[PDB]
This record gives sequence, structure tokens and C-alpha cells, in this order.
Amino acid sequence: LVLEKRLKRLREVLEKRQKDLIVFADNVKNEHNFSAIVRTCDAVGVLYLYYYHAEGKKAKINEGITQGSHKWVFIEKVDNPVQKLLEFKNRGFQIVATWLSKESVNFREVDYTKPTVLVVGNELQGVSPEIVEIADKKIVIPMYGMAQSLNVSVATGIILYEAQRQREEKGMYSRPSLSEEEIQKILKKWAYEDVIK
Repeated sequence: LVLEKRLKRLREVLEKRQKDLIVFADNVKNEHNFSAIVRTCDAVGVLYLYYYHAEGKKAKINEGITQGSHKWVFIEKVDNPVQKLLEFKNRGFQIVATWLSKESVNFREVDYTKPTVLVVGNELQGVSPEIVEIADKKIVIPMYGMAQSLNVSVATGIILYEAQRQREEKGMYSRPSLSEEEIQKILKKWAYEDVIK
């Protein structure tokens, strides 16, 4: 019966998932920050998290820091960021990238309620120059101190919660963006993958 409870809870979670709000982690340095980002994705309703990492990208999530959240977000390793992002762009997704530059706009000026792929990272200016070249929006978070930037996980949460606020205002968490077919498919899949190993 206990397992029924988790699936019940999984269903409620899937009914609030934003199949439309995608996150792309561009070369996030340490696993502690990566795990925190996974937790944050889960918190705002992000269902898909893609990532690109040094030497292949064999990312090891910390269960003690993810609290098991790594289980209800699809995490997919990508070998070519621009190629993957172009796939979303051609599908109508706006590519929003954190780019540390005076030419970038305040992150609150973006409309996160439309299909969006938020790209964050630990390259010199946030995302790589290769990625920013294809972005629709280049964003920064206002700073008033000596630090030029914020910890990548903290910045990701700040931006994603602005997205949460906007979507909440439009009632996008009040109705499922995933269809019942998709919800049932995921329930079955994860209930299966959770056991098998």
C-alpha cells in the first residue's frame, strides 16, 4: 500500500509539471551545485533537465543532497549543446541564456510562460560563447556588491522562481500540461525503473 502512496504523490506532481519549461545545465562544475539544481527543477515543476559536462559528462548526483528528487525529473546528457538547443528552437522554444555582459537584459524582462529552455552554466560568462550565439534572450541578475556573479545553483533558483511566479499568475500550475496518456506512461515507466536496477 505504501508504494501506492508514492505513486499517488507522483501523479499529483506530474499534474503540475511544466512540460514546457526546460532547463539546460551547461558544464556545471561540482555535483553539489548540480544536485541542488535538480532539486530546484523539481520544486518549480520542471520535468526535463539536459546537461553537458567535461569529459563525456558522467554526472553523479548525490542522493543526500537531491533528497531523491533526481527521481522525478528526466535528466539527459547531451554531447552537443548547440545542436540540442537548436532542436528546441526550431520547435518554437525560446532559448534564454545567462550571459555575463552589459548587453544582457534583467532576467525579469523575459516572458517565461511561453515554451522556454533556460540555459545556465559555469563557463566564464555563464554559458559558452557557442551557446549564447543561438540564444533568443541573454540575461543577467542584478548585482550590487563586489561579486560579479552568483553561485550557479542560487542563480538558477532565482531565475526559475521568476518563471514560477509568472506561470503561477496565469494559472499554469492549476491545470496539467501533460495529457493523461503522458502521465500514465510516466507513472508506469518510473514505477518500473524505480524497482529494476
